[PDB]
Amino acid sequence: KYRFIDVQPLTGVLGAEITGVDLREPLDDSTWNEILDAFHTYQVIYFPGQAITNEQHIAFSRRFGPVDPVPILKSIEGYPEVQMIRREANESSRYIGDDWHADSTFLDAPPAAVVMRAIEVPEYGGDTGFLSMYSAWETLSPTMQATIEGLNVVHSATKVFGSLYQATNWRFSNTSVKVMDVDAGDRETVHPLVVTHPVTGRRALYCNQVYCQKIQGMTDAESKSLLQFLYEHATQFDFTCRVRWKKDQVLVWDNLCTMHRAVPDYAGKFRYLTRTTVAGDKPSR
Amino acid sequence: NKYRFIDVQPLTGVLGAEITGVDLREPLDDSTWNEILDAFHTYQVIYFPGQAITNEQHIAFSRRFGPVDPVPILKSIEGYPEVQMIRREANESSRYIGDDWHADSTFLDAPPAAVVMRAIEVPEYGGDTGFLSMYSAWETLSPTMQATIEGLNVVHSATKVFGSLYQATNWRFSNTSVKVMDVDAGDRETVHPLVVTHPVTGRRALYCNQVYCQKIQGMTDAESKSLLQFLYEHATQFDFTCRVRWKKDQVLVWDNLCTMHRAVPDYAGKFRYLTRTTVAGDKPSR
Amino acid sequence: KYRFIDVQPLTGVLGAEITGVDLREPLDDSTWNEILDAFHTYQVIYFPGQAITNEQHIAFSRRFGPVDPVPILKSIEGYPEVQMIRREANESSRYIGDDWHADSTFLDAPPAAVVMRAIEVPEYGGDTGFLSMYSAWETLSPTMQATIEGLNVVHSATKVFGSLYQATNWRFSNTSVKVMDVDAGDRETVHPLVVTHPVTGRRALYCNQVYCQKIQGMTDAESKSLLQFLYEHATQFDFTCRVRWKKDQVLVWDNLCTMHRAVPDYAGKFRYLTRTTVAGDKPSR
Amino acid sequence: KYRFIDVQPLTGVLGAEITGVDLREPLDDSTWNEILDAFHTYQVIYFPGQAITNEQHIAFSRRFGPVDPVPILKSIEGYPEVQMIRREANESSRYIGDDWHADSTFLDAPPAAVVMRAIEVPEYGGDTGFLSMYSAWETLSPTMQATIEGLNVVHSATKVFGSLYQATNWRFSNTSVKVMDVDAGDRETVHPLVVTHPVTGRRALYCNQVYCQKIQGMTDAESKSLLQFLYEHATQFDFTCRVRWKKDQVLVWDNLCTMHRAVPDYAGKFRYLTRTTVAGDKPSR
Ligand SMILES: O=C(O)COc1ccc(Cl)cc1Cl
Ligand SMILES: O=C(O)COc1ccc(Cl)cc1Cl
Ligand SMILES: O=C(O)CCC(=O)C(=O)O
Ligand SMILES: O=C(O)CCC(=O)C(=O)O
Ligand SMILES: O=C(O)CCC(=O)C(=O)O
Ligand SMILES: O=C(O)CCC(=O)C(=O)O
Ligand SMILES: [Co+2]
Ligand SMILES: [Co+2]
Repeated sequence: KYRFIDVQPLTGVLGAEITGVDLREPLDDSTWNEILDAFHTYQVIYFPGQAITNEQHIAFSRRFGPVDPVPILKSIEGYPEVQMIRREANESSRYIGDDWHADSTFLDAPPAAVVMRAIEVPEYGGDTGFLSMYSAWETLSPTMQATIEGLNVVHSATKVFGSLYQATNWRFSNTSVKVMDVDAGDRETVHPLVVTHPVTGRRALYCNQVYCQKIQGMTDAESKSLLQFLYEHATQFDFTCRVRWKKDQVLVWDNLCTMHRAVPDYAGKFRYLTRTTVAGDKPSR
Repeated sequence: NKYRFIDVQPLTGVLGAEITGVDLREPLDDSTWNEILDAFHTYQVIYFPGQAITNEQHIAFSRRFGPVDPVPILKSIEGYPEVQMIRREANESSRYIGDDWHADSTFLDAPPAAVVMRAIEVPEYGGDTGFLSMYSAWETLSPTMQATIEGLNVVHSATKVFGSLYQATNWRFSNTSVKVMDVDAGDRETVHPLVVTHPVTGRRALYCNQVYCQKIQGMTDAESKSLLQFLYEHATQFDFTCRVRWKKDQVLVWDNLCTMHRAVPDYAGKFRYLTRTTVAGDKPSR
Repeated sequence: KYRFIDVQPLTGVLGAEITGVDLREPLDDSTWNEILDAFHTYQVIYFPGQAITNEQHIAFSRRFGPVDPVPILKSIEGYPEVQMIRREANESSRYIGDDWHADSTFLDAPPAAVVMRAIEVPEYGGDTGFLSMYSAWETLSPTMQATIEGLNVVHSATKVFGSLYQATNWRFSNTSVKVMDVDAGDRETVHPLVVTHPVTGRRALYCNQVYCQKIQGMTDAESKSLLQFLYEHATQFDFTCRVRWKKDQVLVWDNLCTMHRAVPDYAGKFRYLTRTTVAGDKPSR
Repeated sequence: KYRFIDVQPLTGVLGAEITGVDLREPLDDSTWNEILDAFHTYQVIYFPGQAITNEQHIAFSRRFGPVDPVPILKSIEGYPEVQMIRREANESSRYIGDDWHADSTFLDAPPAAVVMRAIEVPEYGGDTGFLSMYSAWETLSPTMQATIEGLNVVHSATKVFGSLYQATNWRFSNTSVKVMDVDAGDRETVHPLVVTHPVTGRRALYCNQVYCQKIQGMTDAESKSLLQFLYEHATQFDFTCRVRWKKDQVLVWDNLCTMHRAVPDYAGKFRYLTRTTVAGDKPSR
């Protein structure tokens, strides 16, 4: 099918390695257009073997949308737009992204994508998981969809940098996390439980254990029952895929219909990636 | 309280009331029966102590709310097919009858609207019967949640009392009050809403039970399980319940649409005997 | 059976009415031995129609053990040993005894029994619930018992007057609750999961949602799964009974093997009972 | 580390690719000692690019142990020791291995390993999951371990070809499933919950929702809760890995310390593998 790029899917649910196009070089319109169609079709896409410069890097995210850095992550020197996912060899500190989630939904308008580029990865370990919230919502019964179709959910960063994160035990290392503000993190914002992708118009579920605190207008007692069920349902194995990282590998994931998570199976070893973050609109029903 | 011909004393702040000042051997005058009924629709369960009536007065009294309609699995006595047993020998390992919360025979397409029981031989202490109001079950939910589930229907079926899941269990029921009901009558499915309105009251309730409710219509076994388990957790709080204590010839009527009930099994070794008719009801609607 | 007192049990599981004894005038010893003997068999005991004085009251509790008032609750004018469980006819704030519990299990040595006296109670409503943790534990499979037999549980008063309590909604209105110390509130203390009664030597389960924070030495995830089960199992309806309050009814419950809770089925009304507390030694397996 | 074989691990938890040895030609002892030693460290091992015969296949497993075909699976013409994993492109009815499990544990001694060969697999789709029940066990608290250490569990083929399968909603397809004996299926068996692997002497948790009915000695309520916790815990994402199948790739997995499952994302596509099953001893604590 695809003509200007060679597209090799990873599973029957999400993901594809794309090859036969050099991201060091400016992309013509028919090449990049297919790149987009894949991303909107395969949700995560990665390009192995791309020795790009941080400038070519920022340039590529710019095609999807404006660079909108995430609050939390420290920038690389010189490029405020380029942020680290760096973890030193001396470990024992919370891993970033230890659980399934989408990135920073506590914003009123959270990112639409983010592109990661592997600098130094360990020979084995420190994979990254990805799962499809198209598949999450689509495997529900209509009766269930029609029941939960209308509900909205209250997100908040209190857990990752708010009140509850201040009254707990350990922290993140300061190698990729900025000192945050206790109240700006603890800030609420409301998103639907079921979002419509702006481009695909296909419907996905929208919730995660990192930021979703409760359903708007529900007693905690219900909200927990119901969100605990979705987390159970949406994080089945049959929905995921698993990216393995090799130097100069570059990846783009859709931050609205895919959740991701980092696997902490590399203690003792060094692991460094970089990532720009592309902006999005208020998530819409 | 505000009552003419009857002395009516509640049991809790939620449901239940004692009725006194009337002989149920004595066909009630009309000014009396109207005041009795107003309670039975506000206190949901009501009981009369001591009334040493008969199976001819007994059947007469159920007949006033509605027709005598025996329930399938139970047995009626020598001479009276209309009066059905709640009998347990002082030695029965056999399963207890009604030992989880339920409304009676909701797998019927139009399940009963009330039922009247009479203490024949009850122990002094032991064998109480519990009740909770599913109005208050539903009322204590957030509007948002009511808003979410008001439209769902639930598929009831007796496949647990006399269908496949009961035909392949362990201990069976006590064959004292259980008749040979069969496999196909049990496994038979039937659908009533999740949320019901009382015909007489215009109040909204809730309608589900761990004995007969199988799944939410149109939901995956895994969805239906989470949501129904949540609702039971919630409708069987202690705050919604009350507990009746039985003294021989205590005669009692419960509403089998806005209340659940269950038989507390604290008496094995004892003999415990009640009789019960079963006034018939309508199909229950949203 | 009982010769000096009239004993009419309430259920087959636990609970009993005692009659045929005048609690205003000192009890002869054979009468008090049968009183206690019932208290130890039936766990909860009530004496209806006992028009007693605050002095006969304290003297009656001192036959169970030295009177040590509980923190939190207010003492009556003139008697420090008598405590209020008073509620005005304005139902602004949260109820006392709202969920199943035993009294102050966060103490290192919590109360052994406590005696309540109905001052003025509503016509219908304002019940108190009771359940037997002998019955909880004896209904576990022998196999199950040996699994948990050895476990310990970390109790704490936070949620009632610690850091987690001063954080969320309502307070208790101070018509019977005193201002507490958060450092004693967050204070932790460790008891068995299965306690052997001092006097009867029968074993009871020992855990409650008000005070139990976690199983000693378990992961938050493990401990949560496990306490959830026991609370589900131990608060079945079949194990409970329901005492209905009438003026001058005097009640004694074993605060070691019975859990209790108070019903808010009396909103709008006025309900006032008073209560002394008999002390016990640290619970032992 | 490794000298006669090239061992490239797959995650930091379990899994390894083996290269630098031709499995068509007999193993010398120095080479085989390393192969086995790899199998025992990494639990799942696979070799890419091995165009072997049903005979070299069978020859290779006997090096692990005697081959005793698994009940259920249809064998290929000419080699009853070789069993099919075939699914035609006309595929709806239940997939084989749809959930996490160890293979046929209702036996009194379930296989210790099994070796699989990709005959013709789809370009993408139908990957196979693997998770380490060492890690299941290893991540429990010491306290928790001592609690569940002692228990035994009743496994049964009721669910796959026993009593309840003969009266459910849907069925299997006979391209690789045989007509099974109904009571032979309903036949029970008891294994420890925590097994000590013969060779490695490491301990693993041993339970799976496909075959485990209940814990010996517990009430349906107890047994139901406890395994639901253990299934939740042992099937975290962080414990798994994912093998992607490519033609003539040969895989060996340890059937006592790993569970596996088949991913049903190849609908419409054609997938065929072959597998011998190596025998084991009664599983021991
Ligand atoms: O950077 C982001 O958008 C948020 O990432 C996270 C997700 C889960 C957890 Cl537990 C912690 C972190 Cl920092
Ligand atoms: O005596 C104690 O410290 C324990 O008493 C209580 C426990 C729980 C609640 Cl909700 C209210 C009260 Cl008074
Ligand atoms: O370390 C990784 O795999 C990515 C960290 C992550 O998930 C994130 O960027 O939010
Ligand atoms: O209380 C009882 O024992 C009987 C109640 C019951 O289960 C029924 O009549 O169906
Ligand atoms: O208010 C009641 O009836 C009892 C409440 C309670 O649990 C207590 O005072 O310890
Ligand atoms: O196709 C697969 O992944 C294997 C099927 C399976 O589960 C088994 O071998 O038992
Ligand atoms: Co009933
Ligand atoms: Co298998």
